[PDB]
Amino acid sequence: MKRPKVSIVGAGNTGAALAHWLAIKQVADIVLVDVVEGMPQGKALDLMQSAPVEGFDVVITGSNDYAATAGSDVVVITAGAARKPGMSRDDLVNINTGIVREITAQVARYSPDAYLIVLTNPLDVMCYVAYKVSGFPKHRVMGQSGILDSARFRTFIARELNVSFEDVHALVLGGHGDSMVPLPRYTHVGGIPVTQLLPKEKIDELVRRTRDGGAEIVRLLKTGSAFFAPGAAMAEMVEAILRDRKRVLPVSAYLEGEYGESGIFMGVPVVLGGNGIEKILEIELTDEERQAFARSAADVRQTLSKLD
Amino acid sequence: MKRPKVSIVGAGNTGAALAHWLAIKQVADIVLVDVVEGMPQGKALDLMQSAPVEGFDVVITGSNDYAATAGSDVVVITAGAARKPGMSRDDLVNINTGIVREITAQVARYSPDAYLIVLTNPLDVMCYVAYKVSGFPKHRVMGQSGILDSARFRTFIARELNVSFEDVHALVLGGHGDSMVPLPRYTHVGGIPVTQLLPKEKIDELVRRTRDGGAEIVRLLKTGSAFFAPGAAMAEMVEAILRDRKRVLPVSAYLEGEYGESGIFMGVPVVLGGNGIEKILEIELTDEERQAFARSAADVRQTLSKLD
Amino acid sequence: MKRPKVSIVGAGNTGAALAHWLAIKQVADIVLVDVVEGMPQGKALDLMQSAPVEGFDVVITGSNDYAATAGSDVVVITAGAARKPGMSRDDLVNINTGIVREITAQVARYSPDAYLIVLTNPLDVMCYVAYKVSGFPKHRVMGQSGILDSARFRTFIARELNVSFEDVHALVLGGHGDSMVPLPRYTHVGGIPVTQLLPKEKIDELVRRTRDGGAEIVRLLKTGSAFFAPGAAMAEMVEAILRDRKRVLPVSAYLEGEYGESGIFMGVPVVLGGNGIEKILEIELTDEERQAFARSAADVRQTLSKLDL
Amino acid sequence: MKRPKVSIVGAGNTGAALAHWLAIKQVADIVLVDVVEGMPQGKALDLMQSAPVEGFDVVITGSNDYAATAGSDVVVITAGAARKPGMSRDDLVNINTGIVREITAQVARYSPDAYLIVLTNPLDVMCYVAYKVSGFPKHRVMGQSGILDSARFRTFIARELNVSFEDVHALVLGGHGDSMVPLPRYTHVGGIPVTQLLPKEKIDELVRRTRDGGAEIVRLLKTGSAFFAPGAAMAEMVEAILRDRKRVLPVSAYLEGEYGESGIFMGVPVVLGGNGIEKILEIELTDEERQAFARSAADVRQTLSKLDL
Repeated sequence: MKRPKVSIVGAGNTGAALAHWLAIKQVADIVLVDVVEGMPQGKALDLMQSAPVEGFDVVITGSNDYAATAGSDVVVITAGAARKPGMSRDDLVNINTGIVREITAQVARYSPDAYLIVLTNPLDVMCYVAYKVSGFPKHRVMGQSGILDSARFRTFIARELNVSFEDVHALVLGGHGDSMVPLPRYTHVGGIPVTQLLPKEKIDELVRRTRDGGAEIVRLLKTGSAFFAPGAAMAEMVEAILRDRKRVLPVSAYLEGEYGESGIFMGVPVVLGGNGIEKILEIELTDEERQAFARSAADVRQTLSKLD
Repeated sequence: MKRPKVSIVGAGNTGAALAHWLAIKQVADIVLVDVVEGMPQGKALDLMQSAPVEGFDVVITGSNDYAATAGSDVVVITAGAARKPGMSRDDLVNINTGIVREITAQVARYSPDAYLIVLTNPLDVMCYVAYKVSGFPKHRVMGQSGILDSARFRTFIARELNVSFEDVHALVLGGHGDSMVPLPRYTHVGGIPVTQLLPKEKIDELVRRTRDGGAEIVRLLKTGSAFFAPGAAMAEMVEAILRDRKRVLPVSAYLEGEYGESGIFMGVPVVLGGNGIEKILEIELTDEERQAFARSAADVRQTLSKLD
Repeated sequence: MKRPKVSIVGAGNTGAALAHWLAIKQVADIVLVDVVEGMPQGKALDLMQSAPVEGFDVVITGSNDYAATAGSDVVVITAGAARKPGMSRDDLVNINTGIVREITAQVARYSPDAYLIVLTNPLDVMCYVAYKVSGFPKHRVMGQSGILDSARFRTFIARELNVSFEDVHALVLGGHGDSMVPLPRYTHVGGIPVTQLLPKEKIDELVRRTRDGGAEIVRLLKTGSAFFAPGAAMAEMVEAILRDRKRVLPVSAYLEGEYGESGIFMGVPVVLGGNGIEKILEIELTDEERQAFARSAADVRQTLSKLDL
Repeated sequence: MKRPKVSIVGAGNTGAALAHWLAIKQVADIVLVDVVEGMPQGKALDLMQSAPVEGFDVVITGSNDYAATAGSDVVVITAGAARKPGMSRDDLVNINTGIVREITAQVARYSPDAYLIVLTNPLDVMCYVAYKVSGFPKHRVMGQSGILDSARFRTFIARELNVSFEDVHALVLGGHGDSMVPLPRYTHVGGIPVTQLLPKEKIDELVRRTRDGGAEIVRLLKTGSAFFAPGAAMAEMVEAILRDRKRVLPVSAYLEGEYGESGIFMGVPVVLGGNGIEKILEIELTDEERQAFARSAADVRQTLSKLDL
């Protein structure tokens, strides 16, 4: 009877890629919001001008005003600073904390009932910021990070074996880089565990390339970071809510005892559907995987205690 | 540039459903062939008349003459007799041997370079008949069986857990019913082994329903067999070839030592691509599983002995 | 968020083909309903078993009970009888009248706010039956006819010129066969009026093939009627509503003054969106075209005059 | 069976948007080429990392080496300089003539059987440069311009009427801005000529906005130009060739008598298929349209007369 509404805060490469992925799925009308005058308006009109050629019926508009986001079903935060050389990890956390706080207060006011998906680095912590500033219940606040790590690892496995991208699957817990918990046991090619298809040496190498995945694209582009794959990872989450798909994906979810952790967001396997985070799946981990998850959890917990 | 050509022999519900699944993928022009005058012509013109509405550019024609199939990249055999009341195992094998022989001789004459996909039951046996009558090298001859059993098992799991159909995966070896070799270890939900999510008793029931899956659709329809999901399973195999996808799928493939068997077709994991069966994947089986495969193989081998 | 619900009454070739086209669009969960025990259950389960292979997340179920249709956003009626040996013209219509009335009373009870789409022939008359039995307002009741005639005409033109099915467009008014009002002036190939690309005699022969298009498939199949293209045309209408697309399509709509007619369904150009028939567009017609539309309307009133209203 | 191969020269926003639209169609393996080290490599690997999530089987790679384009079925040239404050039409022609010449010499060497699609401004002139430098026959060289102008016009009409983007169609002849030939008679909504649905003043306004559409996006973005829609327009042309769709589209094509002109590229309606430009359709023009097309032709011919090739 009426199409749902998605607002994307940050009309940069990742925000505009997300709008592109969502337009082709015909899942919602889209509002692109950004502080820079003219930019979201132009990307929005440009994308909508592809509609007659590409077949899709969705309206894409741009604003510099959070009021344009009123009555959104899903709001995606793609805005944030990247770490400049001569900038502490704490300086990144403090800058992005202020960015995510201000965006969340504005969007939670214009869409009190929204689902909130965060991308801003560092992701597990920026999800906590969004959670506490919005006042939304836990099922309505989440972050993209595990789907992107998973997507890169699947890509490297598929190219290494030369098999279909559709047939390679991987669950990854934790965050990006050193906070990541790859799971070879939860990594399959057409149902076949990857440990049967690649030697340990090659799996460890592909795991290292996954940990360094975002940095590898930053090195090749030289200015700016990845946008196609992060856009796609977010588009999957938006669509899993709007079409009630009950996807089983790794997402940054608020924990209240799962994996022995309370009071933090971590990258965990969830059922994602029309009521948002519908279930957190607690899977079997080795002592080593549990200890890696716990260490990543401890780092997130002590970063939170330093937030304004 | 010219679109590839696929011929479908048997324009019953299954052949037509396959034509439908192939048309929407925009993967080839499609020729439907059948002995029944008017039927392939009428179904072909109907499906093609959907093109302006559904937006695909595919030409679909019907014929009663195997000449219409000349120069096909792929030919799919869906034709065969229903096992009628009081008809023995051996009578069906004998009727369908003659049907498959006559069709294969004709399609091999008009498309000496084609890939051949068989659906006719009993499927592992009919694959052998088509292979010997065609004279085609083993990489060009294969049967659809495992993808359909895999699909039904995945459906039942997805509905049991109420999760996305996209996120449940299962490898099944062997043929339908009693010759089927389910692999719980090779069955996952979002990378999570299904043994962590469903009790043994439930998994066993879902396996029994999968063995019985074709008969179940038969009992409900009362006349005729499944067509939608057999159609979709065949469409995946046709597309895997035409688009060089290198899909990792269970398909009936000619063995010369793989899984300790020679001189028969069995349901095994393959890499399916632009050169047909490009690899047979040899996976870890338990003693029980290897024995169940050995039994399925012996049964196939004795059927082949009786007939020519 | 919850996916919308579509019920299809009639689980024959066209009902099942419609379910298939809807499933690949991922637009709704689908309930198939038929009187024949097992059939809708069997077709639904088979189609849903394609879902892990084909990538779609929708639940398809079947029932012999109209209660399974409760709370449908869209209900599509595909059931109806074809003319038999020894059966009169007026008997066929009376039999379809009964079938549509019984279905409509059951589906309007279980989904009082639904949009209702009718396929049953004779299509404009059966829409009027559905409209009166349902008590639904006029924006919520409509029939599929013109899209299928448009699609056939477009397919014949595209095959004649050897051009993309995507770049041939045709607006067709009225019903099937003799009730159809084809409009060569509103028929285009990438924006080029088809009268610049095909001479008069060819256009007349492609119009004739379109008028006879349904009977052509019937002659070839020998038992049963077309199902792929009627299925596609209905799926386009169901989607136009559920995703509020505001499609500009020929559908059977209830007229209250449009084209000088009031009190009947006729095939006309509409804006079809999430509030159903949002607008009936009144296009420029020649005197002959207007007279052809008036005679098609008159044959609708001739058919209704014999029905137990 | 092997997937076809498309190379894209220029891995800026437009080249990258093109690769995205092509990846989703699953139509070809893609190679991005650019002079800037790391950039095509990064965009390629980023796009290909979306594949497991979006369900496409296409390999996307990036190179600074033209040799990586060897054996392409289609090569798309998206590279070129934009007009900066204080450079004449002549400066732009000579700069872009130098860029397209160096690109065409390389890509024509590595793929002597390729179809060449040009984006580089000014488009009709830059197509003649690619045609002359490649030595390819006329069916194998073409430019994207009319599809983008049509798409913008169709977008403005659809949003003015609040109707489906799928049901608004427009053929546009000639090039961008003042060279554009809008055709209200070849512009329809669900088959209805747009002159029946909008007053002439509003049409005239949507035409002015179309002539200016390129500059409008540049004003809003402030750095850089449109990329999504130009990307989609080029993707439609690439797909038309690789799947032999025989689409009926406005493209820049080499004329040898058509529309009264020889020895130039102009924006004309073509059938685009597996053999590139398979036909040029000669449509009915009013005196004013014929005169505007002739003036633009004379202008293009004069610009060609001053180039060395």
